Amino acid sequence: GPELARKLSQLVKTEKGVLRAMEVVASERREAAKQLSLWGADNDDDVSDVTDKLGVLIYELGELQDQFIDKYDQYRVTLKSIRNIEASVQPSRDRKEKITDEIAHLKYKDPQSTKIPVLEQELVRAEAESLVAEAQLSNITREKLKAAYSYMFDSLRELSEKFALIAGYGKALLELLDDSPVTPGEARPAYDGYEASRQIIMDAESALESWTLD
Amino acid sequence: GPELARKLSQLVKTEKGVLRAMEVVASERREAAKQLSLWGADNDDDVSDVTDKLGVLIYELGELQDQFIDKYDQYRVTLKSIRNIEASVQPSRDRKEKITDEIAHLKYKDPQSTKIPVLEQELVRAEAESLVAEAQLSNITREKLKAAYSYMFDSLRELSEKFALIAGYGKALLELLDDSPPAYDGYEASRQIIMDAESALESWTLD
Repeated sequence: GPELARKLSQLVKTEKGVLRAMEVVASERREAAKQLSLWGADNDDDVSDVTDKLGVLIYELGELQDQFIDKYDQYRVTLKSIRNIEASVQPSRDRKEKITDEIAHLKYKDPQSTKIPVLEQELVRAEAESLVAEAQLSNITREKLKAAYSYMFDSLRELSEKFALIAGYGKALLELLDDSPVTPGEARPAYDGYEASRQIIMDAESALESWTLD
Repeated sequence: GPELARKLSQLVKTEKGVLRAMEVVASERREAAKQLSLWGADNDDDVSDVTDKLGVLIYELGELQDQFIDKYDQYRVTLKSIRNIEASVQPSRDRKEKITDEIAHLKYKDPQSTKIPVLEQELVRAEAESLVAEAQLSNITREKLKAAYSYMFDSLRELSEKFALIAGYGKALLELLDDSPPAYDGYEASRQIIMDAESALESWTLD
């Protein structure tokens, strides 16, 4: 590929892969949610509840990931767009180099030629074109770069601050589940953590609606 | 394993899938960091500097992830552990089931006198074993389920908050880039950010 493209194309590629992997996580994590809830489904009353809600909360991690994927994509194409521009600039470099090597050939093996003054003149224009070209590239790179990661980090901070919430609430559910041993023979007590458990969802939905950047 | 363990096996299989997906994500993030730093090297000096730092931050995302991935495994094996017990209790149930039917057939059709007392006495032992088995299944399911997810979530809360902070500093770094279509001097500033990050990570605590 063109020279100034390569290193950025390598990164663009690697980042496609990171997306593809995040997709799988989110997908599978949602499958875990269901399988957990369905497993807990046919157990003791308390386990069947805690697990039901744990299935909701873990399902959201799924949805939340995928929302962050959509935005990662936007990050990735923005980079892709920078790479395309680093590609468009190559010609003006090759040209400068060719005109240089043409003079070098002609001055050395034919100094009498009348097309050296003209090529010399062509080279100053070419060099000028190349400077402008590269100045432009820079002002585009800087801007697209800044907008790129700037957007991605805000999205990642969202994802992650919302994960934080669900973890914290997720652990608040596990408080409902009693792990006090049982004597072989006698039964498990009454479980009335339903009002509480439903409350934890409502609290979690409340925290995720109201969350804002800063 | 047998029937009682089926649904939990499915689950265990999926979390191995999730662990493995995560391992890839961390891995690549790390490649992305490097690749971003090395491309930045051929650019204006502000870009070269900021991009090398962004690299350091993003690399750490990847490491935090592997740190969480290790902890995720302990989670998964704690489930596998529950599954095993669900598996070894089945026979105990299947057995008690059998013996009782052996009495159900022996009674009604030739309620004969020689066998019963031997079967009657084998069922008392099976009930005994069933009780102890069910007790252990119940008690272990809850201790380990609670532990498993309790642990997992604290670790996830760790990964996330630490991500969140890194994301913060990532964005700060970008301010050192001049969106003005003058000599770069943000080295002091960018160092301070990384130093800040490392500081804010070292001093993180649950609770």
